[PDB]
Order: sequence, then structure tokens, then C-alpha cells
Amino acid sequence: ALSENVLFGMGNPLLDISAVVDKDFLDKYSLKPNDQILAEDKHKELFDELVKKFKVEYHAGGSTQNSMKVAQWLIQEPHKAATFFGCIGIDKFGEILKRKAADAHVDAHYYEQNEQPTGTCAACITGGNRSLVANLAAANCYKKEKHLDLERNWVLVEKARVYYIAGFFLTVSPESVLKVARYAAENNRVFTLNLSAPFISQFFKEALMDVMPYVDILFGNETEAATFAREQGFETKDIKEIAKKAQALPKVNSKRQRTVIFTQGRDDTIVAAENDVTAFPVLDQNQEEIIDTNGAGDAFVGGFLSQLVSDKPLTECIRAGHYAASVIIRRTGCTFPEKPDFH
Ligand SMILES: Nc1ncnc2c1ncn2[C@@H]1O[C@H](CO)[C@@H](O)[C@H]1O
Ligand SMILES: [Cl-]
Repeated sequence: ALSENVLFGMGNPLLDISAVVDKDFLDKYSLKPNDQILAEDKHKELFDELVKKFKVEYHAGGSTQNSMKVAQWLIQEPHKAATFFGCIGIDKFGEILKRKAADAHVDAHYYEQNEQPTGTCAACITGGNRSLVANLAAANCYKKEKHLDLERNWVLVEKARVYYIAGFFLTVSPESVLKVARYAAENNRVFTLNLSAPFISQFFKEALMDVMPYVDILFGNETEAATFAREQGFETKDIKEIAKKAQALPKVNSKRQRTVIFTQGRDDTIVAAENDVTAFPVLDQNQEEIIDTNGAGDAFVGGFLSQLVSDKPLTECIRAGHYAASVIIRRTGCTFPEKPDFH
């Protein structure tokens, strides 16, 4: 039986707010029916209006937290197998988010501050369409020295066997990422990281390459891989070759070989390990049943991690990732039914 806090994540928590809205609402906030955006000045009151005017459903969100809740869902027992750290506000949304994280059986410990509201992501649904508006807000305000470094929180890091941090968090607290990564190397534990988005490899390459030697498992997708390769001078556009070259990057913990895992949408998931590159087909090809790809990557990682914590074989970790993604992409955002049916 797994211990509590066996899986640790940290990143940018967001309160997901989903609702069926109307034309007037979309028009007021200048939203096309399938826009996916970061909030601009015109959207700062959107979340308050959304909750006042419409019946909403709330979820614990943000990329890393999504992966934690999916992992927890598939782990099932114990509750609080997955830990999550990040920054929230001292507001009603922050209280709702704490409740949702608890409902998801994740052991969330948030840094709370008063300067910024809790981050939010609105899914504004009309018919089969949905408009996404994300406001990072408090998520950008995480303070290593006021949260991670406190013993009551650091000990939860020390409880983990496996760590996962989205590369998005390199834009907020790269020193937190480095400290966790260093601990993983010092203790021969598995540290995992997502490339997260092309802009991470372009604009945050210093932090990314500072952490890379500590990465036991690098997750990403084909678009991130292409950008990473260009920025690192790999001189190839072939995804398998990119994965092989990333696998062979400098590494401090030589007790564990790096694994590089790049998803390709409906095309094969590519896995580079020490002595080979293997392609894992995506067996779910019913494209017409896909209603929303938002969170597919987060769910893939969560499914993978759910099996990794039990030292299951690579094939099983990939199978669980593909399963989780297949569930999430048939629902608005990174959500799932009460119980998993992964066998
Ligand atoms: N178009 C698609 N068809 C089927 N599965 C998909 C698609 N896009 C994403 N996925 C699933 O989500 C994962 C992450 O993108 C993929 O590896 C796959 O498992
Ligand atoms: Cl994140």
C-alpha cells in the first residue's frame, strides 16, 4: 500500500469555473465562442459576473494540479497520495478551491497572500462551444521562502517518491523548482518535468536548462519538442531524434537513466530511454467523440504518474496516461467521472 504524499507536485493553481452562458455575456467580454485566452484588462470582472449571473460548477485546476488530481483519481487509495503546493488569494475563490482540492483527495497546501486574488479559469459554454479565459493572478505570487522552505511544508516534499512540476512554474519560482530537483537528486528519487509550452523553451531556457540535469522523466508534446530542439541547437526536426538527444543531455543522478516522453496528439507517443526509442500507438481514434482537448496532456501525465508511483512497467504507465487522456477529452476541461475504469 502506497504511503500518503508519495507523489508531489507544485505549480500554478487555478479555480476552474464552468457554466453555460449566453450571447450577451460573450459579447460583453468580447469572446468568440471558442476563444482560449489569458485575461486582459476587459476581463477582470468576468469571473465575479459569471458566478453572480449563472449556475456554475467548480473544479481544482491549473496544469500541475490537474495532473495531481488525475493521478490521485487513478491511485484511489490512500486519499492524499498526491501533494500539491502553489499560491492562492485570501478570498472566496481561494476557499472554494481548497474545498475542491480536498474533494479531489489531493493534499493541497497553498501559500496564501492578500495582494492578488486566487487564479481562475472560466469555461464559458454555449451549445457545443466553450470559451476559455484564464487569469493566473495569485498563482504568479508563490514565495519559496514563505512556503516551501517552512519545515511543515518541506517535510511533505521529503515524503515523496516521485516529483512532478510543470515547466510553467519556471516562470514563477524557478528557485523552488531547483530546490525540489536538487533534493530528488540527493536522495535518488524520481524528478519529472513538463516542457509545458513552446514559450518556456524560448524565453525561460536558462531556468529550463538549469533544471534539466535533474530530470529523470521529461514530458512534452511535439510542438514543445520542436521548439526545444531549435533553441538547444539539436539540428534535427525528427521527433524520435529530438527525444534521443534530449535523453542524452547531461544528468547528475546516474543511478537513474533519463526517459523522454513526447505525445503527438493522435500520433504515437514517443519514448526515448537509455538504449532505444519506442513508439506507443494511441488506440483511441474516435475523433468525432472528442469534445475538448484542454487538459489532455495534463491527464496523460497524471495517468502516467499514477502507475509510476507503484513502479509499474513503462507500458502500464503509458497505457494509464492514454486512458486518462481519453476520458478527459470527452468532457469539458480536465474532469472525470467519480471512479476510474482502468484495468
Ligand atoms: N486528436 C486526438 N485523438 C486521440 N487522442 C488524442 C488526440 N489529441 C490528444 N489525444 C490524447 O491526449 C494525449 C495528449 O495530447 C495524446 O497522447 C492522446 O493520448
Ligand atoms: Cl502548473
